[PDB]
Amino acid sequence: MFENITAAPADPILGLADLFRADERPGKINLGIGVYKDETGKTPVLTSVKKAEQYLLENETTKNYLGIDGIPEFGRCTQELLFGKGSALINDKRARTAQTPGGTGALRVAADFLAKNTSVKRVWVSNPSWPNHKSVFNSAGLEVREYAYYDAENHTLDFDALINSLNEAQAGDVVLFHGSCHNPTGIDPTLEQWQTLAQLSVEKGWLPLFDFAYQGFARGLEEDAEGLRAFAAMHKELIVASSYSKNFGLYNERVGACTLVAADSETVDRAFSQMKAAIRANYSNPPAHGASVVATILSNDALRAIWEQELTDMRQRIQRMRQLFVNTLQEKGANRDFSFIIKQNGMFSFSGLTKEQVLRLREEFGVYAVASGRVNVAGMTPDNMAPLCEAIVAVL
Amino acid sequence: MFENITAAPADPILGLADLFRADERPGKINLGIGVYKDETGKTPVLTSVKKAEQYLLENETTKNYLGIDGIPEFGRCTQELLFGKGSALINDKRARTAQTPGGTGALRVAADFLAKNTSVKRVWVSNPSWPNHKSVFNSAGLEVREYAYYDAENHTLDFDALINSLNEAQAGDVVLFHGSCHNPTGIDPTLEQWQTLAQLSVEKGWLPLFDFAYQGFARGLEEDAEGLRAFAAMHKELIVASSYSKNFGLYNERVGACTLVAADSETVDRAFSQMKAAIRANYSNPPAHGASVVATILSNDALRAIWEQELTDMRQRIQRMRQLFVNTLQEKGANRDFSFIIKQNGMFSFSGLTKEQVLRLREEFGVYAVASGRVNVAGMTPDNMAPLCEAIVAVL
Ligand SMILES: *Cc1c(COP(=O)(O)O)cnc(C)c1O
Ligand SMILES: *Cc1c(COP(=O)(O)O)cnc(C)c1O
Repeated sequence: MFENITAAPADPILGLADLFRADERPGKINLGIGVYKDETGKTPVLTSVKKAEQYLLENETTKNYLGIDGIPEFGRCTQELLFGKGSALINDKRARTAQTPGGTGALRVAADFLAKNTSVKRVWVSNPSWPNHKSVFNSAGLEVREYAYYDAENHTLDFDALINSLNEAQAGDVVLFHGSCHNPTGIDPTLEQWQTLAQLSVEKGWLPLFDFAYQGFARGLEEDAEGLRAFAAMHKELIVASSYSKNFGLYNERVGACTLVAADSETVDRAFSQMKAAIRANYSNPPAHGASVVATILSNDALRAIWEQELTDMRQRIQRMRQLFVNTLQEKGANRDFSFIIKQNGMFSFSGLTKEQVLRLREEFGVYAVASGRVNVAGMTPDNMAPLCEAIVAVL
Repeated sequence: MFENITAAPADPILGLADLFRADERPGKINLGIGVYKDETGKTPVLTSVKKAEQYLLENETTKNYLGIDGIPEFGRCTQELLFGKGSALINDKRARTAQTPGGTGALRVAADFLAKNTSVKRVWVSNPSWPNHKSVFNSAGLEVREYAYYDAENHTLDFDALINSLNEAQAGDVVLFHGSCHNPTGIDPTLEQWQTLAQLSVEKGWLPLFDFAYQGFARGLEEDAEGLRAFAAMHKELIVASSYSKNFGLYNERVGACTLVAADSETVDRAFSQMKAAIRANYSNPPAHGASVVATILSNDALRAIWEQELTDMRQRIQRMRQLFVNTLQEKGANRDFSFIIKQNGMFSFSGLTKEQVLRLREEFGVYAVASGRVNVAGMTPDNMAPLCEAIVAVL
């Protein structure tokens, strides 16, 4: 059977690694993958997680199976973090959440539930968007249509074109929104812009699917949730897939959740059982470690306070590197205004680079950026900040 | 969209929990789920894993993403544990393995790879078999046909009927074999019987898919692998899905692997990339914790020695409870020969009970067994062994 088999192509992001990693070149700079990197260029494990991990080590008595939906406590916390502390969705029992292996596994679990218990056959994903999106949905048999998003000339959210590609989306179709820190543009809708998409969506009969993979990285944990919350106030049904990989630095432990809100308790209970049936057929129940770490930190007021401070530092370091980037460029010799990257948020930014400029840095200079022209700012330090803006003014 | 939605039915195994758990009855006995239980009725975390876990805690420097296939070291070990220390499949580079979220996730990853890169459309699964099998494969779009297996009268492997249901399986179809400790019968083929299925399968053009979820629980770690190894000696292509949940007591951490052997290096490399593409579309990369625990124990000669001793004790306790069961029954008052359960292996056994006897114990007696008449012997202690055989001679 395997004699026919065609080789799979490169993952748009993860293929660059084996080129930096395997580049035997000395003075490199990575700037590719969306994994945070501190002042020293290390991706350390948070202090609050080290503390929750010795705690688990002292207290775990069994490795016995978690429920299909996982740790109850982890469920509750994800809900409060998302909908708010006194949220009516929580009070009316309209939300149900399942712990999943990553934000990607919550996306896929949403995919398989929709693709077999529902009308939907089409998912609208922005242009551009996180590459693996299309691939997850298509794997469920659904098809990916892409509304417009970004003004390649003004480096902003082309709102009009956004609305003007969305009306082609008919009712009972799913529209996918990045909750905060849009991957890869970093451009996010204003609150007014969300209050608008909220009504166009209620009026047009859409099913919103929020991808929350960076809560806390744009402005705050509550601020970054205002859009989802604006949509959750007027829709009776919506789903949200979230990830704790980047905001807790728990990347390789695979922790995320897929919450489903329905019109009421009876419906979300009944719809959740099918979501559960979907999980039981994929991976049987979720991995305990990274989830219990998150449940412990969030449940304990001493540990949680350290966690938010750590998140606040990661956020404040990226916010500082962005400014270091636009200034060093302005000093190294640039005939181009990169001030827009200062207005963008999260770990990523779309430089104004062509696929041939990206290739010119990577070859003649060893600096690595996805062909997309996307550079991870949380991978710039004050130390590498100089050979970086030198390479960029050379290629400009 | 969710107003239509039909409630999902009960999982054949996991629905009984909420009935024992939620049974407010006092003198209970569970006997349902396939999770080991020691002399005290506790599912403790192994000593060798507690030791590997403090080790990870002292040494982990980052929670950064694992490769799509996971921990290399974990890959190598799974191969040697399966194929053997000086195995030619390993030496010729014909094997490739991906770490997955459980044995169930290795089954599913096999499913999705086959269902989209291959000819196969049918999977042969024994009668009976682990319930979730059918459900995983059907989820991939494939269909489940079931060959015969068990002689409900002689409590053995009906070999002839086995062969006589298998010829209907045409070439390019997948036949699924339990490597050791057949769930739920506990009846396993002899080595001669495997050397026979090995040639019928090479002669008929089948694709073997081994489900290894209990290596070490029948006779040993190497002994329990003789069948797979007999098949791997004469087939050029085969896949095997294994789980470390029960044999390392790592249930809720989701650790298993999906190995793929092809005719040669070039083919397995090329076929593996597609397997990888399948993973990247499900859950992005695997969970690190439970896998690194397994890699550490197996890599270290001091830790490994404790691990095998622990496995040896679990194995020897079940082997003793089986004998306690046939003897206590023979003394409590039984007009039936249960000696067959002494000849069966692993955690499970098919009592000779009717769905109405199972229901009679569970109601009038609080003893819980799946309607299947399957009782987990690794859930019997010398303490509960008496009200157990009393209930069974009452219902007989
Ligand atoms: C990182 C990311 C995710 C999910 O990542 P997981 O590692 O699988 O949690 C989802 N969406 C976007 C835009 C992301 O950047
Ligand atoms: C337990 C089991 C598996 C896999 O279980 P995971 O918890 O997902 O590893 C596979 N096959 C059988 C027969 C089993 O009993």
